[PDB]
Amino acid sequence: AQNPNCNIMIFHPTKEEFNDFDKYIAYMESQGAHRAGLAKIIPPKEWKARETYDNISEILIATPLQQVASGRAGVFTQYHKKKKAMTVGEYRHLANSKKYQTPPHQNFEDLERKYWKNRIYNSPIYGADISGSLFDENTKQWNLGHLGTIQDLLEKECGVVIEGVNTPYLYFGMWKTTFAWHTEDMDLYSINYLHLGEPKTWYVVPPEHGQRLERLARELFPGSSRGCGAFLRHKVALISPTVLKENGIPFNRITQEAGEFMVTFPYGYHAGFNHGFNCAEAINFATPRWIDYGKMASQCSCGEARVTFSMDAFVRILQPERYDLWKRGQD
Ligand SMILES: O=C(O)CNC(=O)C(=O)O
Ligand SMILES: [Mg+2]
Ligand code: NI
Ligand SMILES: [Zn+2]
Repeated sequence: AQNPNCNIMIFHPTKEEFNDFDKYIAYMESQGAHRAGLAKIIPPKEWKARETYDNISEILIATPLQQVASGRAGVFTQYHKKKKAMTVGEYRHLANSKKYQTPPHQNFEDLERKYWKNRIYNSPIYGADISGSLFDENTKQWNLGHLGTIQDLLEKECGVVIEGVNTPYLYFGMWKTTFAWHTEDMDLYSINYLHLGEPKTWYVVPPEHGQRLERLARELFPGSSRGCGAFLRHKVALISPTVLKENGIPFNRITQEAGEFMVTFPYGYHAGFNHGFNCAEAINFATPRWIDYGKMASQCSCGEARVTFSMDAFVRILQPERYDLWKRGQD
C-alpha cells in the first residue's frame, strides 16, 4: 500500500504532465496521495494563472464576514457576522491596518504559535465564498473555471443526467481568518489555488481516520452534537493541533504559498488559517473514486448547513433514502 503513514505529499509536475488534469489526479492517487486527505501541487515553472494581479481592486466583496470566536484558545467555535460591502482594494487596506495586520514573527512556526495562542481574542474579516475566477481564459492547464463538472462525472459514471452547475469561488483573507474543520459537500474533492499574497496553513485528518475526529468533536462540542448528528457540516468548530495531539487524533499540517495548488480528497477533514492578506480560488470536483464516498456522506438535516442548488441532485440520486429528511433541512 502506498503512503501507509498518510503523509502529505508534494508534487512537481512537468509542463507535459500538467496537460491532463484527471490523469494527474489519478497519478497522485497511484502514489498514495489521497491517504493524507491533502496534497500540494507546485505548478511547472513555465505556467501562470494570469499575467498580473494589478487590476483586481474593484472586485466586490458583497458580504464580508467578521469571524467571532467563543470558547477556549484550542477549542472554539466561530460565527459569522455580516458586514457592509467593500471592494477588494478597501479590504486589502483593512487587512494591512494596524488593527488587522500580521504581527512580527520569526518564521511560519512562530506565527502558528501566535495564531493558536491569540486567535480567539480577535475577530478578523473574511471575504469568502465569492462566485468568480481569477484564471485568464487563455490559461489552458489547471484552470479552475474550466474543469469537467461534477454533474458530467455523475452522468458518465452512473448514466443519469442531472441539473446543476459547478463554478469556482474566490476567498479574500487576512491574518487570523479561519476555516473550520470540515469535509467538502457530499465528501467531494476540492482544489484550491493561492493566487496572491500571504500563506495559508492547513491541517488535515487522513480519510481513514475521519471518524476519530468526529468522535472527539462530539466530546468537545457536546450541545452541538445533540443538536445535529453531522454538526461539522456547519463549518464552525476549531480544534488546535495541541488538542488533537493530546487526544491521539492522527493529523498532518502544511503551509501553502502563493502560486501553489492544494487538493483535498474525499472525506479528508481539513481546517486552517491565513497568514495575512491573500486571495485564493477553490472549486469542488469529482472522479470515479469519489462516487462511493458521495453515497456514504453524512448529512446535516437540522437546517443549519444550507448549501447550493446543485447538491439537491447529488443527494437525490446517490442517497434517495436520506433525500426527504435532508430536503426538509434545506426548506
Ligand atoms: O481557503 C479557505 O478558506 C477554505 N478552503 C477550503 O476549505 C478548500 O479549498 O477546500
Ligand atoms: Mg477590479
Ligand atoms: Ni474545504
Ligand atoms: Zn445540522
